[PDB]
Amino acid sequence: STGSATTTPIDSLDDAYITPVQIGTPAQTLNLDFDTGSSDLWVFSSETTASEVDGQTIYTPSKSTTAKLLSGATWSISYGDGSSSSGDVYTDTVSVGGLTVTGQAVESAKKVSSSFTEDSTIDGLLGLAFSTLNTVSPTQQKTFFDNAKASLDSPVFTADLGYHAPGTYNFGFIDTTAYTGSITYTAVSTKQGFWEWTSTGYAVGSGTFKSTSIDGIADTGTTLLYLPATVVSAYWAQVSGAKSSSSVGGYVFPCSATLPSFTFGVGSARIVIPGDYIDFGPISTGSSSCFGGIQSSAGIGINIFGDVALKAAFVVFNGATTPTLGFASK
Repeated sequence: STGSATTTPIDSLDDAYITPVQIGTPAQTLNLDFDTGSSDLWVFSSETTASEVDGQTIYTPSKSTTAKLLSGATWSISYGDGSSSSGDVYTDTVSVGGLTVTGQAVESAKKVSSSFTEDSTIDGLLGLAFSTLNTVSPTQQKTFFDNAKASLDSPVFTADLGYHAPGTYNFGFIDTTAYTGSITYTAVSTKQGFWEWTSTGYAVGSGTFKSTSIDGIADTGTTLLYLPATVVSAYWAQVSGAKSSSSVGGYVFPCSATLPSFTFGVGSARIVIPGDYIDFGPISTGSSSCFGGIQSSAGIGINIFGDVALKAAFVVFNGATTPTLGFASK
């Protein structure tokens, strides 16, 4: 089997991407944030505290003839940005782009943090990291991909995120028309439950490539590119007037600037992030100070190749017995 679904930016800055997902019978379509940095499929629901729902579409398990309470199961997750959610668990039928999994754990939110409430466009998350990170207790549950894997034509999914435009998540096949050149594959460590890999270095603009190992994660659920302070300083030093602002919470730059590109290595291959991808717009409405898309990972404890990086590439998440990651230009 295969599946193919369009993923769409939630706003003009590409702050996140949503993908429609069919849950239950008859189908209830919710727009979920596909997140290769976590492993829970959770949704706003009829059980979510009313004051914490503000415009989201909810899953109502009582209206699904295939929903079953997973007795005694609860979940609770905290993300790197300090947001969180928790609740109980149903199993139900879940389909993405024509690919159907029966008996998928659908984690129903009873509580969500304010950041989730405030994002009316995101109805929940669909985790695509390794199932060892799944938070359901006392019986850990499998991700949608893990459940689908054996049925797929090939045990892969691909992320093809657009810049200010829709893109695609495919399951079970590699669309050879979706990228240019060849796909370069690189080793993955699953030790921390992430799609963790090591970039071979970087360049700023038209500058020389610096060969240096940068361990980090491919994370579709994180907006920005978080890299070591040395790398980030070298990037922003090429932008007149750019500075790290403790009050704002990262590097800012004059909105009048033209940003240089940023290149990252994948083995001997190179992925070029155009400068415009690194512009996240005014820090507040009407400001001439703009927020940067490349930020320091110091104090995160891990480097994160988030959407800023991934949207410059066609990315293969290869879930073979020994997982790997592939990157192509597009």
